[PDB]
Amino acid sequence: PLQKTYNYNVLMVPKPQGPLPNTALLSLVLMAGTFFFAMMLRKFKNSSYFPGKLRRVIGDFGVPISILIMVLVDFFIQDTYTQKLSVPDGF
Amino acid sequence: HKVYVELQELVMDEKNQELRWMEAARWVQLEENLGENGAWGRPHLSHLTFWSLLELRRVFTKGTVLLDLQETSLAGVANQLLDRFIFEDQIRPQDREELLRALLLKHSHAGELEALGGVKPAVLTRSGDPSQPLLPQHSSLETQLFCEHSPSGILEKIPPDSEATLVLVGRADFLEQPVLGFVRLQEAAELEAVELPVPIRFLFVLLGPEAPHIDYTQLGRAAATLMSERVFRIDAYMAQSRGELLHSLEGFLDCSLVLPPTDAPSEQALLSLVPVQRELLRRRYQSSPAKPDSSDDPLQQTGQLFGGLVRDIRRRYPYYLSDITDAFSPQVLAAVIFIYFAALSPAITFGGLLGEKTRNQMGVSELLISTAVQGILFALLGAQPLLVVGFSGPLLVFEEAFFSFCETNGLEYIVGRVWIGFWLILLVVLVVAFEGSFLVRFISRYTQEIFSFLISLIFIYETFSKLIKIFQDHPLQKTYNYNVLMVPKPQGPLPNTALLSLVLMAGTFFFAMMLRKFKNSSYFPGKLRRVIGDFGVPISILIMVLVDFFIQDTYTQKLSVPDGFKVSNSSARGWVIHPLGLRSEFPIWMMFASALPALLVFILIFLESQITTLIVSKPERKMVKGSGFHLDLLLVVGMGGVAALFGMPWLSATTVRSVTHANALTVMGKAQIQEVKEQRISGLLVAVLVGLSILMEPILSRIPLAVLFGIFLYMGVTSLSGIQLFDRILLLFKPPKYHPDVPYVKRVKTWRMHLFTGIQIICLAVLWVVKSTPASLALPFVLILTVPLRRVLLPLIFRNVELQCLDADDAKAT
Amino acid sequence: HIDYTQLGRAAATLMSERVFRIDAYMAQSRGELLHSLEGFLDCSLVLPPTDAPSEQALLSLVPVQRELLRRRYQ
Repeated sequence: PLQKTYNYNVLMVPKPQGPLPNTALLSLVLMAGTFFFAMMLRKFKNSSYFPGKLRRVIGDFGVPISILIMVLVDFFIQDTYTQKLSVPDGF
Repeated sequence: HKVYVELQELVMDEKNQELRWMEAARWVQLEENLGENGAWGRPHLSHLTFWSLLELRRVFTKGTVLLDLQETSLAGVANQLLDRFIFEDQIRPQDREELLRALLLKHSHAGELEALGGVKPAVLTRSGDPSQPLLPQHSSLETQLFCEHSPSGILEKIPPDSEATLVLVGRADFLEQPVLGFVRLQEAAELEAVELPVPIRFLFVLLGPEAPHIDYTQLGRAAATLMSERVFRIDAYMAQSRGELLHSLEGFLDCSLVLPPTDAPSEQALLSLVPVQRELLRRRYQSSPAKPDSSDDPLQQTGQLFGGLVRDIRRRYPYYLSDITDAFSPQVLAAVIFIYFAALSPAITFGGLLGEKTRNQMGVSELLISTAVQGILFALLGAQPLLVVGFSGPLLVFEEAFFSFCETNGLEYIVGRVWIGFWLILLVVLVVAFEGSFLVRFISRYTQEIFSFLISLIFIYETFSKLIKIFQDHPLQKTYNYNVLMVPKPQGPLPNTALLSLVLMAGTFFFAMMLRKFKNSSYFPGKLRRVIGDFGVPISILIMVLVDFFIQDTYTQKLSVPDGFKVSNSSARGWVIHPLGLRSEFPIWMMFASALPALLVFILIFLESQITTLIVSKPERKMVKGSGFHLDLLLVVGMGGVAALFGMPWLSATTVRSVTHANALTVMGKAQIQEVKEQRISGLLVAVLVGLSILMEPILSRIPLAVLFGIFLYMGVTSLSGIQLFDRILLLFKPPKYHPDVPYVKRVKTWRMHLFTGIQIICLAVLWVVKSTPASLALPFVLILTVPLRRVLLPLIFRNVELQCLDADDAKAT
Repeated sequence: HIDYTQLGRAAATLMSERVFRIDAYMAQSRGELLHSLEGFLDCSLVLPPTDAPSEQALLSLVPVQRELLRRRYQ
């Protein structure tokens, strides 16, 4: 939640205990940014702005480009926490 | 001279199966028709149809004509006309007993019909019973467009001494061919078929069986439009036989104009059809004894002293009652609410910045009072009341430079500004006296586009720089301190301020786009849809203010205004500044040299105001009332000088605020600029609101500063539409296969438009770099130097037709 | 009541239409051609001589023309 003060001697190895300062808003901004980028690339695919070959090539890769750009944006931020993907170790 | 024509048909009622006479339209110089409601549409020109004209001629060539018959009532004329139709063998004698009933029924008007319930077309049979037509029917053209009080206006337009004409149309399946009767009475007579007290002289009867390409409603409409013409009516006043009517028919048809359906209709190519229609009128009035009734620059050099001021006053000031009255729409209220914040925010920003910059010599309250007064006076006595006056950037730069210079040399600051204002007043009086505003003629579209585009770019850049500063002040870290005192200001970084601000801005901007697009959609009833679409920005502002009000624990910067109408620094300043000396006496040589900064301030103000008036008042944006140059310049500069006397700052016309105001007071057609509401109430209300803003502390203290960022982004996106250099930059990316159909694309090759756009972009880049250079005060001069570049150097590279098609001063005409 | 220049102008204005020339490509007998000419003449508007202001009279027709051209393409 959005509170006035947080505790900062919290152990986060298994999972975030207690509220965190900037997680909820970074999550909301990242989701909205990914959606907005997806919609603009979907609309650019059908536009008439570049040569047809390069335009269609860029428009067909809209979702992977937005995902890679967005994830890199999250990778550049160091101190802020964001929930990640986790898979089992082995078969 | 002007007559009334009525048309009645034989229809059936929804109450009970029957037959009766109902009128369908009325004609006094125009056509008026009613729908199922019983309400009459607004009068309009009557448009005929092809089969109507063909069959009117065909039946009129073989029509019985009875002239000056001695009767008193409809029954007798009916008997005589049916005897005439028997006489010329137009109908069989075994038909008369039904026909007599057909033309003897109650002729009732619209007021009973609501009790009746409504009517629909029905057909006579041989038996005597109504029946539905067998051949299919199509919807009439005039009732959906025109229909989807009035009789008092009808009787006022009708002169008290007049006579009327009637046409009675009906369909009967037991006939062979359509028949027509045309009777003119001996003397005027009042008849009980017309409830209006006017008498009748002429009368038509159009009967017939059902046939393809025949619509009896259109046939009656054709008969009425035949009756409405002046010369044909005059001929009927003097007609003595049938061949005379034939010659008048031929004369009417000869001066008729037929237009076919086309592929893509337009108004611009259609406006060239005015003179030939006039010539048809002339050719019609070629034959007649009677005759038809109907057969400025804002900047200009005049040979009189003070000519421009009188010209602008006489052109604009007669429009004061209309300027007062046109403000009663709700769009005016929405525009007021919008421009209030749009003008309040930069006022507060510049006031705080100047107060912290000049050691509180000038602050927020003085700026608020100045904007309020110079808005009120300019809206009350101005020639163009669509301009929005306010503080700018170059004025702040000049204040900075002057404060630095007076700090260095050791003289006072607020006293010299009084002499600067005096010199400003003298200079503006001298220029307005010699009407020196015609030089605005030399500023072409080039400079307007460059200036407006640059202004919008600087706006967006400053907004984004402010945001990046806000993010820099409260970074994203892993831990913060929480024994920080935030009473004067948040000390140290804060957890959730920067990201909540970014989310809120994006939400407001995003909401603005959805409401702007919903205004143009087709999702709700038109009235409520347009009402909701016109108030999009205030609705979004209220929504976001409530959203911030619900969140309790997170901190967001709020709006704060001074406590009262007090001076910024009451230690060294007063309400009135003595020109001779405030604390120490004023030198003589600076008194005499103070003209130099006054000249630069005058150049800035004049250039800004004239370029703003050029951009706002282009011919494409449907501005009906005239706009004045000398009057606005005189008012603005003189009031700025007198305010500089009081120690208060001078102001100038603002570009983005004025264009946003003009765009807010625009009612657009389905897009097409339908019209633009010009009035003086909006500016007065915004100025009064910005002035009284200091008394609304409890309400304003809960509005976060980040809400206005969404409005700033919306303003920056909206102001970028009309730019033509922006369109050519968009065309810099598309391949030459997708360029639009404007003339400057078709007449010249593509790689020439690209060269033009590149030259203009180079000009933009040099202007911006010079703006970044510490020699920023030389930005306006360089700008006007683009005018000689277009006048001398460009004709050395391009050709004259290329220069006319690309750099066109008007958009529609090239 | 015959001008050969105007008769040719009427023929040319006939020939300048899209759907009629499509019907001319698909024509195989005189009856369809007459029916298509009937359909073309069914969707025109004639303006009588009126003493109204000419620009206002000409601009009042525009949405009528829009509806007529929407009706023809059906």
